Amino acid sequence: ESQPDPKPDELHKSSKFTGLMENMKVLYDDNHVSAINVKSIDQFLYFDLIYSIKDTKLGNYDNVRVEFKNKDLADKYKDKYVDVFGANYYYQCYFSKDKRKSCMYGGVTEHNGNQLDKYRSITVRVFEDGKNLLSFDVQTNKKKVTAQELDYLTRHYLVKNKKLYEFNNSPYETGYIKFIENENSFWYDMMPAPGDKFDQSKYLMMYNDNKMVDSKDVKIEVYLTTKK
Repeated sequence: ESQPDPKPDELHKSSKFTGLMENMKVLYDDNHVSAINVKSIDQFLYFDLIYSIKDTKLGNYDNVRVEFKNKDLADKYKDKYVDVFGANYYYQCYFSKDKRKSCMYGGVTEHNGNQLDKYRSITVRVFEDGKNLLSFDVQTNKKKVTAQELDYLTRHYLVKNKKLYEFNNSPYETGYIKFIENENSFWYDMMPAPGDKFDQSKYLMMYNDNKMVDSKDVKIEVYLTTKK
């Protein structure tokens, strides 16, 4: 079966969030993690893997701590060359117990055996108040891609083109992204929980299942509702 669509009042209302939408915007803006063919260099917790990635900024490397929902996932990818992609956070990010040290969840896929000679296009149908007035595609060269990478790619587009997230707030009241693949479907709430503060780590933690979808069979739909 599939996951049931958002019940009424289930989705977070951006107007119920009184902090700065900026703290959410920063999760889907230009900044994020994208590393190709890297292998964990260290580990803090049993369920995380630490990587050293080349920084496009300047001749230098960054540190990214990747946390999974369990140790088995970490054990599976340690010692493996993987591609890492995801929304990272710095604020409460620790590597033991800095613009170059960040933390994230999941976003890991084995490199060898998962590459595609060419790029695949995944369509995104955006519904604003129930009407599909905008449709764009995202591309990937990974046979198995994490929902997180596709989620980021989609939201990043909506941020740069539809102002999904703005410094102060959002032009949309609620919003969720739904991934459809064969007999399964699931969605994430795109808006921050109610309150005056937004916990980026807690929010991004939803990606720690390292959930993946087949790039050739996945379909994406984003449902946004504007503010009256």
